[PDB]
Amino acid sequence: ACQLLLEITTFLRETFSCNYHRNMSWLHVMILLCNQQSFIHPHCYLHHSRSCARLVRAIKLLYGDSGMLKYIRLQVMSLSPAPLSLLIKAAPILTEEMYGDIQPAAWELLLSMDEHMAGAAAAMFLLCAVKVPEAVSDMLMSEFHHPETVQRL
Repeated sequence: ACQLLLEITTFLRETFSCNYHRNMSWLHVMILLCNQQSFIHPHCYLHHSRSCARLVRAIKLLYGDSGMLKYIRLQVMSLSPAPLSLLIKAAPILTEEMYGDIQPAAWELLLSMDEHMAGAAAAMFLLCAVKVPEAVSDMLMSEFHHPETVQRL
């Protein structure tokens, strides 16, 4: 569903710029979906990514044609990074509050094994730093000077 929303948002922000394109209701939902995860389990981000990959493989097998296969091979690398990337597409519309709302999840998803999720989190965190440098600086200072070796590493 998040993927579908992503394409909707991309169409709307790539055609109305050539209001609907100034406010979007679902963004908040995306933010929650990104924060509604366990970064320490039954709902750990690793398990969610594995489930997404399994679903992708199953769907590929089902459509095992050129159209869907190519789309999944180019536009949907994995399902798990769908919400974050969505927020990337609608970055200009995001208010300064939702940047700080999404910052923790982007920070926590930076070490994901999946390359796509890592890249999406990196992009989101960089944009957050661009828009709200103070929060990013405070978080970085707290993290580097942390009393736990694991955290610093």
